[PDB]
Amino acid sequence: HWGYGKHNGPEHWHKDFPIAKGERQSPVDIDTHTAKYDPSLKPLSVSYDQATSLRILNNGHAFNVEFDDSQDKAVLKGGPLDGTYRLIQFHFHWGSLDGQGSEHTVDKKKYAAELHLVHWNTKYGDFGKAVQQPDGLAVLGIFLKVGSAKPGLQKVVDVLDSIKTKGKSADFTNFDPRGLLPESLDYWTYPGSLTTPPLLECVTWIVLKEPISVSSEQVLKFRKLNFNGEGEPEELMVDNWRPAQPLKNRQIKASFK
Ligand SMILES: O=C(O)Cc1cccc([N+](=O)[O-])c1
Ligand SMILES: [Zn+2]
Repeated sequence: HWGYGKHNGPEHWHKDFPIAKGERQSPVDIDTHTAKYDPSLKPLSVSYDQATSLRILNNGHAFNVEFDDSQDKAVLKGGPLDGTYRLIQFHFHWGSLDGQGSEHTVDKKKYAAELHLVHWNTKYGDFGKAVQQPDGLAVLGIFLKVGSAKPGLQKVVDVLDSIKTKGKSADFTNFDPRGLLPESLDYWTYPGSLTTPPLLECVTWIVLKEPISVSSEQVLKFRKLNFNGEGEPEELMVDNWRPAQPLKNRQIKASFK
């Protein structure tokens, strides 16, 4: 099955998932000089005051912080979006070293990591139906750089020891994702895809310009996770990022001057 190795990594995904070579794949390089300011874009509305996290999961590809999405509790609206999108999970992508890890790039710059907050359009009723629609998901992407620690991340880092290997989960209630957001909500937006199989072309991407800072210690704890299951040969969970894909016939729009 798919993964991030030599034999099963991004460059192989197209054989099981031919949409890998589609017209609206993610991530992409954001060329800041060609992304045009669009005065018609709105401020993003991120309303996470009632978010109810429940659990953290090592799925063998990353870890997922999961939310109760059975009511309108943590929603993304505005920005480029029409309608209301409910938070279902967040996860990250990161590198073996601080010089790579992000999926999106900015003028070819790779960040140490990238956070993805995944939301589904309530007009489709559930996540599985939403992913079948071109406007089914909105993913908020946030870059991570290594410097100062992010106090709001530390709760996540400290639970990772309990989900070292694939298929482990742990109760993870009361975690507030507002602690992961940067000061500015300036963003770039474009139409794209999931970045893991099945690579469905169902996402409005909203990538924040301002990175968050995390400490080397924090990211080092991400790199102690394992792709393998309990008691199998250890292969560290690192470099779980898809590289930039062809932009094709897309425009990247900026919310800011
Ligand atoms: O389980 C999976 O890898 C598919 C999946 C599910 C939810 C979000 C995703 N994304 O690319 O942001 C991908
Ligand atoms: Zn992701």
